[PDB]
Amino acid sequence: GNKYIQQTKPLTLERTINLYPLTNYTFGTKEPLYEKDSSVAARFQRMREEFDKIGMRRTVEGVLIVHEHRLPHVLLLQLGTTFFKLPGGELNPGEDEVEGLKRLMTEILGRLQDWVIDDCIGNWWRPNFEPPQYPYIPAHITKPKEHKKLFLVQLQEKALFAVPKNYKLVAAPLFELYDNAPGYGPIISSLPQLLSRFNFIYN
Amino acid sequence: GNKYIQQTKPLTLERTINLYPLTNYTFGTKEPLYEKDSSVAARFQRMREEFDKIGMRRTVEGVLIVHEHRLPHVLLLQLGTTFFKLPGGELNPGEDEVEGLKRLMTEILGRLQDWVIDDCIGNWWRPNFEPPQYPYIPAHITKPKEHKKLFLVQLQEKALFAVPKNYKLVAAPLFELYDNAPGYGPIISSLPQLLSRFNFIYN
Repeated sequence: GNKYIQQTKPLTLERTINLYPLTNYTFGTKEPLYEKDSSVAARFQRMREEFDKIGMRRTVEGVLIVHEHRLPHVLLLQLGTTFFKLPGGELNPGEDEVEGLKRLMTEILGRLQDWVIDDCIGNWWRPNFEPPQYPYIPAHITKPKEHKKLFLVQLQEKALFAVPKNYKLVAAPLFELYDNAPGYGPIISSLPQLLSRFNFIYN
Repeated sequence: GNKYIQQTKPLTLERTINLYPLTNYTFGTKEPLYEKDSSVAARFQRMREEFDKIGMRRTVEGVLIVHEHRLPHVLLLQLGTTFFKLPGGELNPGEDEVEGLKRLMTEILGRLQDWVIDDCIGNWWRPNFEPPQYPYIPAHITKPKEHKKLFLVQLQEKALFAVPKNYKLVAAPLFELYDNAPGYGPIISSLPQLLSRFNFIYN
């Protein structure tokens, strides 16, 4: 006649994430961090070169979320009038995805901080040495040139970031990103969709 | 000196889903299932009426995935030249989300079948009694008129569906849906993005 107390619903079905006020975070400056490639031409030339040497490029990026007045905002790094990027970068050959993201996160925003990364939110592939990227591997494409993996990085209640001088740390509300590929690209603009399944607790 | 065998990585970090060939599925016909609303006007009129009586409309939809030549395809129901929908519908007041989806799935595609639903893939809200929907609750909107929740429904190796005569069961490849809101709407067209985090095993 005994009955078992039910277990918390699977995290795959209901995933709760705690968000904190924008005012809980601050930043201090650090020396500028220049882009590895000076132009679009140099960018794809380096991609072609490395592809022959080490294979497909493996990129990882973190999505840090905060809120203001119960509205989720994604932290972005502004490098130009219309150039925004997520914190992250290229993994080294054989390097573990999550450990690599933690290394890259510390390099870009690190003050000792221990990043919490327990959720994969998406994947994007670049089939050719061209700008187009897709959220799936195109048919008949057995050698994508780049694979980008996005992770949700949970922030602590309060945090201090160290931002390179040439970057501006901004908090972008979802309504600013949604259907705004012209302003943020295909990856950042679809973050609202990718974050919709999360049950955010607005602290 | 003992060492603990490591546990399988969290399902939040790496979620594996088994897919099966398109040829593993078949369908048989059943009596036609007419739409509850005959026009756009009647649709929003009914939404307004029910909103005053029972509150926000709660819709649930299932995303069934199969594959052909290692390419994910989403099952859709075609009702018109350019009208496609996901299987699902409106939940009854107080009804549990997953149990409701299972009921709706059986009503629309049911042959005894036991649907496996362990993953939420997204949420969409309709702020007003108008067509626009968003993957987040707009700022200053405390009473959305409709809340649509999408779930990933895992199929068995083989299955037989019973499809209403006025519907055509189709398998849409991701490349057909991606960035094709004109052809499928904002929800179905962003399924490629929403499914990118899954590690599909192509059986």
